[PDB]
Amino acid sequence: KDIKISVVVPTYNTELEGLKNLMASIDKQTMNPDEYELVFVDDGSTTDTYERLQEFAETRPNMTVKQIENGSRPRNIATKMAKGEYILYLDHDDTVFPETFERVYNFGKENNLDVVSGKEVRTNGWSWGWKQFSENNPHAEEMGIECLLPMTPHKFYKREFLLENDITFDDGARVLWEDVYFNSKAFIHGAKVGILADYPTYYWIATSFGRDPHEKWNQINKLFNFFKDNIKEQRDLDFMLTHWYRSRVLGILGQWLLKNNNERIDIEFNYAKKLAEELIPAYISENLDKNNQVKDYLLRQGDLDSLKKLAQIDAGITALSYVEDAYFKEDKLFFKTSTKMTYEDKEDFFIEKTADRMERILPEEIKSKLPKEFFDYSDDLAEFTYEPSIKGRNSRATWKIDGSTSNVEVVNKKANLYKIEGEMSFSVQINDYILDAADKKQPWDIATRFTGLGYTSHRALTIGKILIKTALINNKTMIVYKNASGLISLDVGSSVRSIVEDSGVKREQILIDKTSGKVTIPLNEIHVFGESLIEGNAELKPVGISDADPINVKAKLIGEANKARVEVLLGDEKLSGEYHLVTNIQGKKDKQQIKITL
Amino acid sequence: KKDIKISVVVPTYNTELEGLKNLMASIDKQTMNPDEYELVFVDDGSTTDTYERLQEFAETRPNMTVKQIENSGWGSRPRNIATKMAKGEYILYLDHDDTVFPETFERVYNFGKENNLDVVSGKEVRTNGWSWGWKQFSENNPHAEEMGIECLLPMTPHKFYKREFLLENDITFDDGARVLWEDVYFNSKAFIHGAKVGILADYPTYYWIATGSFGRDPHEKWNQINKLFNFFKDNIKEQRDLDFMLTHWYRSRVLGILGQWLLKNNNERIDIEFNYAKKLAEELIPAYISENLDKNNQVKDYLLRQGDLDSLKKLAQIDAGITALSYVEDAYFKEDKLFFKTSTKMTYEDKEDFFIEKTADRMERILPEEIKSKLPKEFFDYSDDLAEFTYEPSIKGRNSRATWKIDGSTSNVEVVNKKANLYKIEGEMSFSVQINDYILDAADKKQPWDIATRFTGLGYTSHRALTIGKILIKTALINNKTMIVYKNASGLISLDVGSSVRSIVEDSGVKREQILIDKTSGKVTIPLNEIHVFGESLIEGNAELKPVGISDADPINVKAKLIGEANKARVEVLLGDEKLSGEYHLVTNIQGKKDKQQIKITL
Repeated sequence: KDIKISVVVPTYNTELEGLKNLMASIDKQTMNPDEYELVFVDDGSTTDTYERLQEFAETRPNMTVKQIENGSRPRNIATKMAKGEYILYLDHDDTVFPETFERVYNFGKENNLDVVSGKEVRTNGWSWGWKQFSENNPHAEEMGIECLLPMTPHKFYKREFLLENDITFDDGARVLWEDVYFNSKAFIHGAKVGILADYPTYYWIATSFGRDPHEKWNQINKLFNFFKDNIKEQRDLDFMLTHWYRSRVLGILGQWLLKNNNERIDIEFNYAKKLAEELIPAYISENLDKNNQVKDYLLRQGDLDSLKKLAQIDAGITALSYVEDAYFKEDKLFFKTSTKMTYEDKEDFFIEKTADRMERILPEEIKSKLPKEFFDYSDDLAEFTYEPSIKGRNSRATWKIDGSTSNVEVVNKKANLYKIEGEMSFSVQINDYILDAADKKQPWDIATRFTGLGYTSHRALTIGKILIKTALINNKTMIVYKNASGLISLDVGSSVRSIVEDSGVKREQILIDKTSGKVTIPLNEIHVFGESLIEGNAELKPVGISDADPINVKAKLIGEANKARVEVLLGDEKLSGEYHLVTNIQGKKDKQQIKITL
Repeated sequence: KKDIKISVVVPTYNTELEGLKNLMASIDKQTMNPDEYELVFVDDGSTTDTYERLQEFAETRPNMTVKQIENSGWGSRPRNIATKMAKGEYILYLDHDDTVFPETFERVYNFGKENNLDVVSGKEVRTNGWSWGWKQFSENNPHAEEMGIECLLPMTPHKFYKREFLLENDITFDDGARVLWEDVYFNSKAFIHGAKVGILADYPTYYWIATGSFGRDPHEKWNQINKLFNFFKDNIKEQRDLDFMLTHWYRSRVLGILGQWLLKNNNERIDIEFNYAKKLAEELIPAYISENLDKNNQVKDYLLRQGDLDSLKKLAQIDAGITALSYVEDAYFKEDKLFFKTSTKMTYEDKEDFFIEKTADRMERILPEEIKSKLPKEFFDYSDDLAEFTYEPSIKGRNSRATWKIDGSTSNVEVVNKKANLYKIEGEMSFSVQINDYILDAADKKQPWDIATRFTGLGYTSHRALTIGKILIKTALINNKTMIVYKNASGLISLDVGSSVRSIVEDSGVKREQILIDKTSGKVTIPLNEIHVFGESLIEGNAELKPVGISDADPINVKAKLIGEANKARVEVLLGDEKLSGEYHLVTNIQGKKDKQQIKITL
């Protein structure tokens, strides 16, 4: 049988019980176990890293171990002895999602891809690979080298392709951004790259060399020289220069100046200036945004003092979205939101209209040093974006929410000052983001992404007033709410909140049918769509007694004809008197103080 | 042995010694001669060693007497016995962990003596909060009792009472049993017996310090609330005064549980306290008290008497978080003042706008129809209350904790149609700070000051710190006062005077190219870049020299001075007659703060 996928098992921490933890994520793959293999490699003592090593290997038929006569050179030997069509270089503590192997191989084989850039998930943040992991693209390499961004080493690589172009991790010295070098060489050698965006493939879990400014800028110089000497297509070289110049070199001329001591600032500033002069052509800054053109111009002038002042003037610019309306309709959750650019969610962010120019507000001393074009936002006032996103609080996967309509205008607030105001409406069909069984019961967090004038604000949606709205939709309990942090969350499956408590109870419409032993408890405020039956139980306690033992009984939450109710089955009980009733639906109890008389 | 003007009555019980010496320190700093006041200490069987410690104090102090009580319960019996053995004209009940201000005794006695005052209600300061007694402590009032019983609010026991007045009317603290709000009984009894009351508002007299469980149980709590209201009904004689106390305490303690309190307590506790509240309203509170209340309190009163707990819980959910947060739109120094322009608007938790609806001719509160239908229509109509908004600035000293209204401000509040029939509430304000208005003691000269704004309207009161988002750092040198207005570590506005937190050299910046050196006199002059210089100023400090490149060198301290002259500021450093050759690091040290301006001079 042909091997479809070979996973290179890491040995950074080769604790045997740690390899036990790793097989859990891999044994849950939907792919047949005999169509993938696990490739291990070590160089240790006779027992705790070798004898109990192959003891574990003789149990797994698809596991292989081999020694080395000496953490990257191990990866090269694993690549050569592997037999799978694609190779995954799995890092420690990282996990893959249950359908990754099947979906990656099908996608790569059908489209004959040398690299499958699968959607990657990180613990923190509201996005990862926002631009690239939007839609599936089986012909991504035609877009240029940026199709491989973000250049993590967590993609699926065609094994034949790596061996035929001798694409390996750097043999000796520990190098920064070896994944950048690796994925760049893959593209340089004409890799067919496909982007798999509709299913998360890799979970990069969150868990020193290069902190030295001298080694840091030594490594930055190496990376830029690697680009200059190895990239042959000018379009691709221009992108890599522009991308890394903006983020690493110019990326220290903003708020980084306000966070480091003056002694380290002086060192890294001269490093950045020398690199810009020796390595970055002048035309590169021409395709940059206005704020970075300012940074580039002041860098080449060596004007560190102006840059320190501009960092002070720019600190805290952001855009936080407020919920203006939220409701359930049909089987979806609808949102209306508003936003505006501010300083730290407080006073408005302003630009200034002087004549035909929409000017960045700067002191006169700095305005006189800059070319006029670099603080005129006139040409950029129609390039605002405003989109919604969502994140599973357990899976950590983030997704753009499609189908939104937005509007951003430049509004004259007072005198010649102008603010930037945005509005947006969108809906959530939660089934769009339920891909694994575990996603069915999960809290979800909503965010908004706002970009414009060189700034990007991707922040959690918030509301000030208490919002609690519930829904019973096709056997899914849904609760949208202002969570404990003041941010918008959608609880599905009662993982945090009780839908009965949040919906309230019409305690005066409670029905008791003693012949059929059925108690009916109608819910008050709740959107009910489709038919729903969710089984649970309830507790009865006699009213007068203290510390009374509970009477356990079955119960069910029913959605029917756009109305919801809990029916409690008394069964054999045969009771008399007044009892407290507490419903327990999906593990959550209500605090509605229900009393019934039997 | 001469006449005693002030008797300080201090009840002790497991006193923290640090606070006891801080109390003594604030007494010793009184401008009044020690011969004219006395300290009367009584403890009720302290379980620590603070009585033996008290005996030691009393031996070295001729104006201090200590006595111990044979029982160990509450603080009222100690105060009653000390009052009897006091000999002064006025008595101050100073708690064991509070302090007084240096000119308190002199100012209170003069004010009370020149006006034949039975009670002097002096300005009282509290650790937390942006105001205390905001309405009563605005202006001096030597004839306050003509205002009715409100003249004694807030009714803490930290006033100065004519001793004879207390003894002749038999006004004592309740020692029959433990009581909540014994000071309210005390101050009400003082007013009932015809006390001439004067309010001394222009100098802080008492600092009630906050630290780290008798009336915390629900049954005990409402037993005390019933006791308090029954006391009002039986002892107050004037109708106007009875109505005020009924209204004030009904609003704050009974209706005060029908708001955010409903969101912070379990259902069992809510049921107990709501039942008590409903019964007290029906038995003790007349119906006409509701007519003295704002709209939102009329709604709470109405639903309370209906027993509609579900609507009150829903209303508390709808009202949660309504506030008004002020933002700085401009801040700059001009002449000898600091000017501000601020904006605010009513929001939920500083997020989305708060709205009211326009229906027909009425500006209404936005309420779910289920609740609107139960209420009389006048109670959710804000129309006649739309011109009562207030928007004022205030200041607090971070060390003294004293708060003041910043006088001379101008503000405007508009009701603006945002969209459809929904209206928001927007305020704007301009004001200026003359810091000399708030410096009364020498300690106030070097202090950080925090700025705040007070916004009231439609029944809401929002007194919160002024904030700003952008980095704000502006410096000034005004008549020997270093002044820095800045966004502090919390994003709030602070005014550092005297270099108590920040360095004016570091925040102003250094014109490095303009650094001058005169070797003939050893004078190095360092000009300051951005700084508002008004008037003449000269502040002597130090400077520290270290050889460049020499790791961990011996510092060379030398004299320096900050000078303000002709709208310019500079630091002149005198190398004196020191050994110097080569390039050196120069670090200025003005008023205890050092700069990080990388000053290098080569000699």
